[PDB]
Amino acid sequence: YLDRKLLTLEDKELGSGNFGTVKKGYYQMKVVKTVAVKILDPALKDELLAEANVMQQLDNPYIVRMIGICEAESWMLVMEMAELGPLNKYLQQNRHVKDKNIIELVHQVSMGMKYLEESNFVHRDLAARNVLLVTQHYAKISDFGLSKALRADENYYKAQGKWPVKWYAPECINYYKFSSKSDVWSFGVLMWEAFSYGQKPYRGMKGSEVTAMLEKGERMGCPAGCPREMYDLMNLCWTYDVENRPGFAAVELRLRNYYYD
Ligand SMILES: Cc1ccc(-c2ncccc2OCc2ccccn2)cc1
Repeated sequence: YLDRKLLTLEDKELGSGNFGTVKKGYYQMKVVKTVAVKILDPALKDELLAEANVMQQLDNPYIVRMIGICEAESWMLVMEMAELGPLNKYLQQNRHVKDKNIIELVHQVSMGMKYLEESNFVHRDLAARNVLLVTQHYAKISDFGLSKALRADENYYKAQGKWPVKWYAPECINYYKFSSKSDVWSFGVLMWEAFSYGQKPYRGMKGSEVTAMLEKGERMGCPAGCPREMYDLMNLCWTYDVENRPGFAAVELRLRNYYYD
């Protein structure tokens, strides 16, 4: 547990939500570290605790690191600061970013997901809004509130909450089954979002209308300026049958090779 005397919080919020607010802060460790703090009904407790318990077990450069928990006037989840914030919003305001720079960022997301897959964790909310930027050339995965550590004997989680259908693979909607392969579908949508400079996927459509579109074999089109090799990867991520769909090892490899070629 973190010491409240060591934590200094800035006045205004970086953002907010149902849970509460996200404030900037500084945690004294001789070297003072800049931090992001999630500040908050036992439902919110269990969700912040479960997110904390997932982040504790993770150690990778492309996944936001947890510093610790601080009980004070409220419950606080103190993390590394991704100063530039949500990838979608960043791109919504910076169209100068080249396609080579976007490939670097999505590849970095695929490396973080390669590690999550090997660690047998499922994210279940992979979207451009949850990829936070440290610098313009350094992204990290965030928001582990819906994430699940898979049991040693199974390859998926069977869900019984939040329901972002537009990032969800068919097996999730039909059978409520979430695996690393489901995250790969979400990653595909995430790439589309990145190459469309933060625009929303399937705009104007209801969840049921997205499901019908996909069940007809229809997919989203190629965003303006998006390379062909990257668009062919999106479609590979959106393989309907979970068996034929690639894992993050094959997805990460595909992004690595094209980036350096
Ligand atoms: C829900 C939410 C997420 C991110 C922000 C945010 N916005 C603008 C600049 C920075 C931001 O947050 C950086 C951050 C947060 C959590 C862990 C690491 N880094 C605000 C609200």
